[PDB]
Amino acid sequence: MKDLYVVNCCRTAIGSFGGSLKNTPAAEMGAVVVKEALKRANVAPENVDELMFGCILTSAQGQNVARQVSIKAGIPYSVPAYTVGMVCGSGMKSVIEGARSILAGDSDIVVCGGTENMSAAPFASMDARWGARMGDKKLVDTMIKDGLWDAYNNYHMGTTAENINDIWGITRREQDEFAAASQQKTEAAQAAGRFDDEIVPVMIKVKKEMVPFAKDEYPKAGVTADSIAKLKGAFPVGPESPNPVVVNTFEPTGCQDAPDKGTQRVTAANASGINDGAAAIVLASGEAVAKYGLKPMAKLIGWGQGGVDPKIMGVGPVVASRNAMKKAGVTIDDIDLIEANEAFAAQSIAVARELHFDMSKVNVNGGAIALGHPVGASGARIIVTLLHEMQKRPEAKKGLATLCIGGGMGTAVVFEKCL
Repeated sequence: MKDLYVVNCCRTAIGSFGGSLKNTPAAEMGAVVVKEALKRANVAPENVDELMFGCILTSAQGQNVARQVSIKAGIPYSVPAYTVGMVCGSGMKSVIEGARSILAGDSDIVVCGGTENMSAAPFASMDARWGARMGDKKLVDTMIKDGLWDAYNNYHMGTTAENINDIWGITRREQDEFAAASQQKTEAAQAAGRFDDEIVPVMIKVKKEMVPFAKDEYPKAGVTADSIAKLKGAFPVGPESPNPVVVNTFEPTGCQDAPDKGTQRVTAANASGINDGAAAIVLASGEAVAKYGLKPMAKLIGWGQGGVDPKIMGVGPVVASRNAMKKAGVTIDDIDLIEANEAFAAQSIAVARELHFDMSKVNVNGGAIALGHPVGASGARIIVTLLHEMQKRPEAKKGLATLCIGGGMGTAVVFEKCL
């Protein structure tokens, strides 16, 4: 009963940038998944003690998106809520914060998760308030600025991915095979309806009729490594060119030499996308599961965080997964299924070499290169996808979910399936 359980969880289908969910605000996407997750979990909204929700592109969305999600989902005014800002890890950080609240004795049921409408993030003028005076100024893209730009080195997350390519020695062909496998796996998962259970529909406007949006929009069919071998690079390499200078918070073991070192290898095809979507997780103590007769999907048996140099933020999961697995008392050989978010094939390859992933166990339904990456939500999204596939596989008894975080961190969670 001192244990922690995910009772149920679900996710929207993920929209393309400018696509089907562009007109569905983050708070509304969040409310859909929270109401549905409570429903499937058979938990009354008024028995929720707190809602914690990740969302980072909060510009002009009003006071406290998490509270907006909570109230719009039907949770009473008496239930507090707050917004979790940990860049791409926000949706998973909410789970860690919910778990801590329960273990501290402050709550027994916490709604966890995240939401992000990247399409809807606005442009900002820093000069308009007190005056431009004279001379052209900038309209800042808050999506790039707050979501995809490193605050300490003044370049894009894609340039940190090129840093990882140089330090770890990752060829362009390896990244393209990684991205091609991801699309191929998602195409197979979509043709099998593997996401049907975990997806909740969102009603969107198409002309004058409300229509359900319930299938992931971003995947591309017929993707091979060769077909994407001819794209140009999307990001500049780091100013430190083939030998970035970083401070290591762990000692890498999977570093090799590659012939394309110091050239553009990250492309639109081998990186994740910019996307819209949401995901919700109902977290409960054993006391709550027993008092309300709940039927949880899985026991949360460990969680972890990590910090790394911002220049190479994409290996955050290495520390975070190590901390979580040790709190769970397990090794990578005890893990049956893995969801390691595909921020970039560059960092995903590096993390897998460091953690000695068995690729046959990783992202078995494809990852964010195919499915998309709504930054504030994906940390919860990959948990949703992990737990549903474990539910499908009799033998998949322990799962790991982890993802990298802009600014140089990672989060990770380890689960044991319930039966």
